[PDB]
Amino acid sequence: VISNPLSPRVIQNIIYYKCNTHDEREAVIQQELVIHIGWIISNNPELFSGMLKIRIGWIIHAMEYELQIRGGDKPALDLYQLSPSEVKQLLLDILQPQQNGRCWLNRRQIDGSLNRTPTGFYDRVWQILERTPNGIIVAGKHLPQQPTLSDMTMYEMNFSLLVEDTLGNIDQPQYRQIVVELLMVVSIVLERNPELEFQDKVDLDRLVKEAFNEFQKDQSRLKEIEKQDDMTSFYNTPPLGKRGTCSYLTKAVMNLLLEGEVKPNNDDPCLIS
Amino acid sequence: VISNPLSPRVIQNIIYYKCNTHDEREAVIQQELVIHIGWIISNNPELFSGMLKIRIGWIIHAMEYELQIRGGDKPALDLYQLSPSEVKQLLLDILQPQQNGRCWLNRRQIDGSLNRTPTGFYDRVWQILERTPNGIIVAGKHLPQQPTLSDMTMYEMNFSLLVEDTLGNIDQPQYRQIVVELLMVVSIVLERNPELEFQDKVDLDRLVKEAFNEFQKDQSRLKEIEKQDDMTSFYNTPPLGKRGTCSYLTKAVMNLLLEGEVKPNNDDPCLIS
Ligand SMILES: C/C=C(\C)CC/C=C(\C)CCC=C(C)C
Ligand SMILES: C/C=C(\C)CC/C=C(\C)CCC=C(C)C
Repeated sequence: VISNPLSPRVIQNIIYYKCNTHDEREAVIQQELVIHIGWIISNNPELFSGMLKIRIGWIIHAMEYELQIRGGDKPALDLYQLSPSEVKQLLLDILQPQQNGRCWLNRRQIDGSLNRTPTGFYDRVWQILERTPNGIIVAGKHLPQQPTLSDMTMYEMNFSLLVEDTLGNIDQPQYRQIVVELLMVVSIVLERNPELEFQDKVDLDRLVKEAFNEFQKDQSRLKEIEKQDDMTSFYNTPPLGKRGTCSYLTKAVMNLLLEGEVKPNNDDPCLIS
Repeated sequence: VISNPLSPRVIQNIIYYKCNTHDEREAVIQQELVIHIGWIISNNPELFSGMLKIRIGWIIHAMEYELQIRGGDKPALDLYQLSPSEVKQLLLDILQPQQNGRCWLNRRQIDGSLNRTPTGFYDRVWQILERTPNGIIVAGKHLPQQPTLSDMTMYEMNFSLLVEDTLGNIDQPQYRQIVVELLMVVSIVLERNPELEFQDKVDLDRLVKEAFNEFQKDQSRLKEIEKQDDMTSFYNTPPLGKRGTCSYLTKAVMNLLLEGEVKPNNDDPCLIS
């Protein structure tokens, strides 16, 4: 993670020795994307908004996948054979605001791989941590309420990096988009409903597994798909729609929240105590 | 139902011939409560707020129950042996705002029997009918969206009477308090969450049965109570608390609402969508 300005010779060890030890063709492509992304950050800064940690390896992954989705049955072209400029247009195309059209499996793989976050994701994760006593555990990482709530403020950039570190261990990029969506749903449930508050630690993976398992069960009732622990169907389901991904997650979060005390709140005092 | 001013001689048929044909000792006690309630309405009008249809037979029932809860193991005194004034103090005591202390089975039996409604119950039932296309069915009655939405306005007194007629067939008074609570919960879920809207008719009895069955299952996991279809435990559970009645009902309503389209809403357009 180059978090601070570094020398050409330190940056070179990071690319040819410290990070890429399996394929060095990756270091040339990653060097190609830093040059392309750097001018894109300078002249078109907003093609990279909602991105705070630009994972060049993950952005290259989004590009290899875009070549496969674009490719169709015909074999996908090798990003490596593509010309420096063709690699820049692939990047510019993947960075383009995902529009109505692509499979929601492709939208998720690109957004998750680019690590794009809905606006206010970081502020919304603060609001989830403020109303959760024991913290959020995602992919074996844990944002505990303290020392973060005590040492940080809502819009602190340091927090955005802690949220990004917490979601660091999410290996699969489409899972990062579902975890980013559970967190966006948990923020709407918590904000829309001010009475509910988490008792134990929120395991974002378990809320996602529970949502997929409900989807698995409901889709099974439609047509009994026999693929198991394959979330491809779940990822393709649109976020909002008749039975979309956002329903399953809201349900899971609400079952967890409702298993705990409902604090009587004064903003809209109950008409029933 | 005496909805309009009537003569002493018409009121007399209503009490000794038309309504009480099984025990006429009931007509003397009901006559006793109209005299007591009538001065209470005149001088202390708010001991009867949240009450629009004063069911004297149901209010006498609340009083016979208060004598049993007050009685303890020792046999409950016969309301009929009680002196006219002792019957007025029993009434004044049952009408007193239920305070923190009594079993939530007793709070419910008194409130349900007095037909007390949380403030704005009637306005909140309009809001449930406005966002439910095919209406609410309770105890074999149905508040359909039309002709009521078309012919009535939110604060119309005519609507309060239609809501009270719909909840008319609820024989058991504690069930009326749970149905009044499901309706209060459905109003908080619908209001807090503006995107969710009911697809089919809301059967308030089915939402209550599904909440009791979840409670039955969870309490069974604690201690396996063998009483079946006995809602006494559910009624005693406090409305809001660690696992209270309001959680089960919110859950049931949310499962029904989330089984339908989530209308994308513009007040807080989706950030992750
Ligand atoms: C962009 C995402 C949303 C607009 C959230 C959709 C809302 C729900 C699935 C129900 C939320 C319910 C609560 C009680 C908070
Ligand atoms: C007097 C009653 C209440 C204060 C309602 C309690 C709230 C819930 C049980 C959760 C509601 C959730 C929504 C998304 C509307």
